[PDB]
Formats: sequence, C-alpha cells, structure tokens
Amino acid sequence: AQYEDGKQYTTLEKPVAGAPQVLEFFSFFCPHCYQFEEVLHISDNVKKKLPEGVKMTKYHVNFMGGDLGKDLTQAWAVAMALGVEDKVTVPLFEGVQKTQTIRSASDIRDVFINAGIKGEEYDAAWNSFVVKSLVAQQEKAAADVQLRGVPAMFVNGKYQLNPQGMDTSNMDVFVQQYADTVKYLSEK
Repeated sequence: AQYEDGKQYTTLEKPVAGAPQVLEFFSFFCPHCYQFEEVLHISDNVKKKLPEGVKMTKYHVNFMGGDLGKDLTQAWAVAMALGVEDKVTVPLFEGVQKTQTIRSASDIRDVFINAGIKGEEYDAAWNSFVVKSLVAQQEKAAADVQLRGVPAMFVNGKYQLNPQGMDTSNMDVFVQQYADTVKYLSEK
C-alpha cells in the first residue's frame, strides 16, 4: 500500500492508554532536534495539517546531556507552565548547540530573563509543585513508550513516526511527507 507499518511508521507492541493525541519528544542537546525545529520546522508543519480538534504536545527528555539535560527538562516545564515555549525554544537550542553559552541552570535562566520573563516569575515557577508535576508528566510519557531516542513522535500512543523510511533528498518534501504521515495516523 501507500502507508505501511514498518515503512513510514511503526506500531507499538504495547500501546499506551490515555496518551496525548500527537506527542513529540526532543532534547536541546539533540542535533537532529535542532534541525527539526530550526531548519525543518516539523512541529509547525504537522500542526498546519492536523484535523480540527487534535492538540499537539511536545516534551523534553532527560537522557541527553546529563545534569544539564535534567535542568533543561525542568526549564521546559517552566516554559509550558508560563506559556512561553515560542519565546525560548530558539534561544535555548542556539545557546546549547550554536553558541554553547548554556553550561548551567543559571545560563538557562538567563535565556528566559532575556526573553522578558521576570526573574521572580521564573524562580517561583522553577521551584513550584506545578512544575514538579509537569516534569513528572514529561518523564512518564517517555517511560510509557520506553523512549530511547529523539526526535520522536507518537500518535494516539499506538504509532511511532519512522522518518528514516522517507526520502531526504529535498528538505521540503521530507517535511510534508512527515506531516501527511502524522495526519494519516491521526485519522486512522
């Protein structure tokens, strides 16, 4: 057929109940994730093709970058709690991978300050139980799909995108294939 299990996607042997509809995992340490966000704009192109009533979720993961990787997962929780994802995603990617000016939790915080989040506001969120639970949600979701690599995307806790099974000749074409595949799975 056109879409085949094992070609553009794989099926989870052990489906995850109550999972987010579209669930993306990434790391600010992950070089392909940098590509996905900055060069390919994958999350954004998936969004534009999702049927009405399908929300998109993006979580950070711990298993890259050791101690900083965990700080980054908590900071992403801060970004989700404050609703400032779209203001910090690029400076965080660039601070970790481009300029390499993010080496500590303080440097992470600086990115938020520079993006206009107030210090007191950042620190209150950073230390909050709401952020603690948002960290736990991110960790639970990755654990539930036994996640070992990023970037990764899951549809309804049953399907896993399989980007290697798509031509990378043309960046634009890859992005639309990925997005159409998500839509197909979505409607399944």
